[PDB]
Amino acid sequence: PDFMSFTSHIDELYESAKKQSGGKVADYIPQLAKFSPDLWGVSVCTVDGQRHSTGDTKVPFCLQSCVKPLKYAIAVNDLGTEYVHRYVGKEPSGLRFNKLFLNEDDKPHNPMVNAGAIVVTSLIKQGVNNAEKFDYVMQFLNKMAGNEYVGFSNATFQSERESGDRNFAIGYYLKEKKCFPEGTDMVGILDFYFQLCSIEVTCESASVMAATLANGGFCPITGERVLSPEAVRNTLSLMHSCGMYDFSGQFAFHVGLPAKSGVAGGILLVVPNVMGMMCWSPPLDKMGNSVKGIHFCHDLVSLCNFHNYDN
Amino acid sequence: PDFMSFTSHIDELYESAKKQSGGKVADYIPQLAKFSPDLWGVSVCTVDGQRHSTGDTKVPFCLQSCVKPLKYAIAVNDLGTEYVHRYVGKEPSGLRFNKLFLNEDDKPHNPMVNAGAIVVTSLIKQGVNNAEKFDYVMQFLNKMAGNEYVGFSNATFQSERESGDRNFAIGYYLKEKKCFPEGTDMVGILDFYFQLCSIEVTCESASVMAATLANGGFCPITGERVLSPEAVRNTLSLMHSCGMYDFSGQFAFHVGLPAKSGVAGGILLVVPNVMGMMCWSPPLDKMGNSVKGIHFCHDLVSLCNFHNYDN
Amino acid sequence: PDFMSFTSHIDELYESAKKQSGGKVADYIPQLAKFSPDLWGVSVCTVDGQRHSTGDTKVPFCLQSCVKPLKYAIAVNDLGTEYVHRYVGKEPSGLRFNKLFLNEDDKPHNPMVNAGAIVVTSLIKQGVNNAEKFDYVMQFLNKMAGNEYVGFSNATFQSERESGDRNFAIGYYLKEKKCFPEGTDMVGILDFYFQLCSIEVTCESASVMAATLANGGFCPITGERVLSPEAVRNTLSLMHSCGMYDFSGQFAFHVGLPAKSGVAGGILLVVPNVMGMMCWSPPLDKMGNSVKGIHFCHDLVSLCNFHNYDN
Amino acid sequence: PDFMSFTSHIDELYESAKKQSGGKVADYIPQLAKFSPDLWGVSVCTVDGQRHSTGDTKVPFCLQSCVKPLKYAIAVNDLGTEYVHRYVGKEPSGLRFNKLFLNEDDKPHNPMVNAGAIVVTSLIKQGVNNAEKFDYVMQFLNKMAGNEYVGFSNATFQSERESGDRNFAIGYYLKEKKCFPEGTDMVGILDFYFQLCSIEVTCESASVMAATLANGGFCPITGERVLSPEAVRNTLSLMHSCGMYDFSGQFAFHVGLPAKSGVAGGILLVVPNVMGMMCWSPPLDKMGNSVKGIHFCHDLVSLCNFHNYDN
Ligand SMILES: CO[C@H](C(=O)Nc1nnc(N[C@@H]2CCN(c3cccnn3)C2)s1)c1ccccc1
Ligand SMILES: CO[C@H](C(=O)Nc1nnc(N[C@@H]2CCN(c3cccnn3)C2)s1)c1ccccc1
Repeated sequence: PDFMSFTSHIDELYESAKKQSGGKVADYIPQLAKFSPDLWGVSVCTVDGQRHSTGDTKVPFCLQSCVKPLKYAIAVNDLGTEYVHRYVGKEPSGLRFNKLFLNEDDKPHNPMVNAGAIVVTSLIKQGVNNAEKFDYVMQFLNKMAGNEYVGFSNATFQSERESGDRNFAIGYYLKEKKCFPEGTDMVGILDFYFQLCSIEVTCESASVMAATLANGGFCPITGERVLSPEAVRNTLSLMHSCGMYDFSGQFAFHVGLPAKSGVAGGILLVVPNVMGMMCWSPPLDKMGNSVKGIHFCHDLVSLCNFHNYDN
Repeated sequence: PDFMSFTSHIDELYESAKKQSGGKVADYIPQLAKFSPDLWGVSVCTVDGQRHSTGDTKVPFCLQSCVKPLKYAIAVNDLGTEYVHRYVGKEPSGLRFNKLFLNEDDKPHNPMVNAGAIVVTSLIKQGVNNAEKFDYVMQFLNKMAGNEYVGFSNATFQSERESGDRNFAIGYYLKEKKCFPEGTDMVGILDFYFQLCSIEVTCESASVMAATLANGGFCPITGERVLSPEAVRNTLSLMHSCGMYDFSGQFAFHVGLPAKSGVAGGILLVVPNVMGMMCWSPPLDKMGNSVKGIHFCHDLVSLCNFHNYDN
Repeated sequence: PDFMSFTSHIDELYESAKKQSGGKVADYIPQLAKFSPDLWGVSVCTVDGQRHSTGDTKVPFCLQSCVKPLKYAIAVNDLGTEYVHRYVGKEPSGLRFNKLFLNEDDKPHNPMVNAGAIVVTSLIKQGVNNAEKFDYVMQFLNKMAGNEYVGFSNATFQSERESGDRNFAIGYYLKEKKCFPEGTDMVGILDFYFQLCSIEVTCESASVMAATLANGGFCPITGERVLSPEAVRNTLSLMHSCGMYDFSGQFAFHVGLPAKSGVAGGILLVVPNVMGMMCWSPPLDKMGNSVKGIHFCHDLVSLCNFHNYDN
Repeated sequence: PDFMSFTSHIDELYESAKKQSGGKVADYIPQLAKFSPDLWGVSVCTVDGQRHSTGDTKVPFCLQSCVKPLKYAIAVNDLGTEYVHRYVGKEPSGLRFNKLFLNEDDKPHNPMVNAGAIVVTSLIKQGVNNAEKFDYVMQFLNKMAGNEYVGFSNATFQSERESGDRNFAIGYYLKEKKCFPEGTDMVGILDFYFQLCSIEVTCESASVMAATLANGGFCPITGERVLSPEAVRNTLSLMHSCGMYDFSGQFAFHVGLPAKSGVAGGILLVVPNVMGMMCWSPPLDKMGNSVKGIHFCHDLVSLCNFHNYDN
């Protein structure tokens, strides 16, 4: 409504979350361990195109799991809900089944878990080599960001692949259970998966991608239709219930917004018909979510009444 | 917007769902088995007070599990979110842990499962006898329905109590795990629980209760504040993710509205800032939800674009 | 072989286990908490009738779970293997399913877990009242002990019943799943169960009961046939794999003898065609087994080569 | 005792089991599918060296899972109980955890499951290449069989490796959880594993290997010490509780002998201080055990009273 006054509250919330110094920076690969715990950035892009940034918003970092809802949207956009959900489920697994790769029907629980993102990766642009598949997804992310920063980290790619024994275990398990479409080169799909995890954004460019999802699939800084209404609706439902790892249920109850976190410390946040946001702070909590970002999200809903069922 | 034209679409959807004759009427007690499979009613109450009914909308039936979100709302209204959630969790259990009474922290998964509703019943109006507790809840349901039909089935009460061995197993298990507030007479709480399950409504009176939840806790036919905004928001989040038994996840994805089903064939449905509805048809599917009601809900969201993340 | 020299090794092992002061005396009821941690007794009865005792062997204590294999033997003796195993399974549950009352077929895992012992109690001497059922089992235990000390603790009975909420949860759960024979008064079976748990023995009398199982069902101090060969064989197989709570698998691997522990600190031990033993020391470890008794059993197999697969 | 008369009962039991035509020959690789359902052989080797064969006892088939207890014995023989069980557990998993690769302590449940056999394979003769490791195990199996038929199927090896996606998923999962000794080439260990599964025996040569285990680790046809008493005792305990897949618990209760089945239809059976046996019939039941072999084992214990706890 009054954008100038709203940005002052964003700056206040940014400053309050800055004092929250807890957490541990992810250190399983040296490309994540490198990062300073003090980096903290918040970028907002409204559905009308209004922008606002505070902090470290032009420093590139990997999307990691923040790419999961984006490639799911691309798959539904090109293939439809029915085809995509023959290979992947549509609900959270719960704390009891959080270590199992598949559900009762031999399908990955949802697109937001590793097994589900690996199957979704196998459905995109079938029939062409990995170079063409990667270019096709980059072309799509550039439209979602309004041609803003979309890069690639080769160091992260080489490190994820050399140390991803758990993902290779998922790959061979999905192959044994017939989870992939026929004629899938599983090892090549894992390569394409590690490449998508290694795509780099800034808070500024990623907030535009979140504002595309908040604006019914239309990029707000170009006015271009990028995703179908069906792809956007399905991505937002699954971000609301499955996007914050084992904290998804607490986040749906207290925050009630579609969001997705990554191991780099990013939280892609969507406020439907209002704005898109990207919070980034490398230190993660026990659940794997950014400590500063989680604090910021709780304060944002309390102050601005953005929760789905807020009156 | 144009109420007259909207009711014609409700009548069309009612007629389309009427042809769906599948399902089985619940028969574990004779009071549920009695019911005709052909009974089918739909009542709408908007947040402005506009009413519309089609079918068997003045035939009383028991709320059964449809009372779970209502007593949860009363508990949060009187005690607050923090106190209530020391005893009960706030998320779905999943298909893996659908037979366990408690979660990792020795708490019932959420207020929408039997163990959770039993603990919530133990928190309401503590310190008084069951007659006063029952009157207090009836007084609250009468305000939610705008003084419309709220009755009681003694036959259902006596039958639920004489055959509820599973609920008695939950009661003793919660007592062993220290799930109740100190000085709780567990057997007396089970009695109060069977009584609340036996409360009778019509489609007409129950649609007013659903419209109270759709209107920020204000009854639309009286203008009286019945529930606090905090109680309404929490009830709607848990109805969205836990309200349709093992179908909750499919319903959140395809329908995306807060709803709650019961073994009598009722589906209490909320469309925030628009209306409240009660669908009722005794035959249930394998998941325990009304066959006609589930069909009606899917058609309603497709036609009127009421899904949470619909643009 | 040379009994005099063998008793000197028993006295040495007794003295070595005496130095092992770890553990905690069970304190859930005051009748168990009363007990001194320093009480330690070992009694041996060979299949030929040779006796030897060291320590506190004439102090009465409750059998508790040590009665589970004894009532199972009585059930198989009177009804046969086929009838008994229509109601109860015949294998360990494992660490994953150690909190579930039933297995995949809606049956208790084995007679050595609480749910299984409750179902076995429901099969003994059906058609008569609890006073006659109790007398019938006492008559049987007196034959197993060669008319040596078999008493009853009323204080333990009243305390087990007043605080056994977990057993009442099992009782109502088994009733819901149709686990009992038709026309079973479940509450009366729980009463009979608490009574059997409260039967008192000494190390001396209990070693005779273990020597009856070691001697093919013939009491070694009377020569009387008490149990059928089929009842003895089935009891010994289930004591070998299910008798030491969550330590059953480690005990089968390192000790390899049929044994059964109880919360009073007793370990009923059988060495087939050699002898029966009862070790008793109130302090229990994290698994619920007597610390001194477990130490003694490990030393006994190492020294005398009694393990099933020892050459 | 009277060998001539005993062989007549073996011939009678062979003839009775021959009429049991149920089951399905394993068909996941063409090398198993090839096999006739009518092949049925029984070979006996006593601890004194007495031999007897009936049926198809000189037709070679792969050991498959029948090699699991043999390589476990070799590992304990060379490294001891303590070192081996730092990497692998010592008990059955149960029906609830029959699809999980690891137990509560991030270790494979026991050496008789695929994950456990893969870890055991990683412990044998470390520091040398796969050709030397394979020769070392062949040298050991030749001593166990008294220099009787021990071959190799290259076709089975190439087929197991090309289609073993589940074993590759186990391999990468064990690598992620740090289950192998440091500096393990996991892919090379999987190769060595597929090679050991492809070793070929006849009923005659395999009954000598089972008689080595029945004779305290001394080969009965040569008198040579092959395995240590500790290796034999540990192998027999784990064959008794974990050797017949999901039927292990029913087999321990009804048969009570150490045994191990394989997908080729073989059942390696040990009667301690009496004899070793190998039953072979390609058609398997739902549990994966040979239909004729299971029938034969039940008849053998009933007739000759060989059950561990038989008087
Ligand atoms: C399907 O048949 C059984 C099955 O469901 N048996 C059950 N036995 N007891 C049950 N419920 C208890 C009541 C309280 N329960 C807990 C425990 C811990 C925490 N909260 N609650 C346990 S369910 C099964 C399926 C699959 C795998 C193994 C077993
Ligand atoms: C906590 O330590 C273990 C534990 O988690 N062990 C695991 N072993 N293997 C695992 N993952 C496999 C990969 C594919 N898996 C399936 C199976 C079936 C369906 N989908 N996926 C199985 S997890 C444990 C905890 C609690 C109780 C028992 C065991």
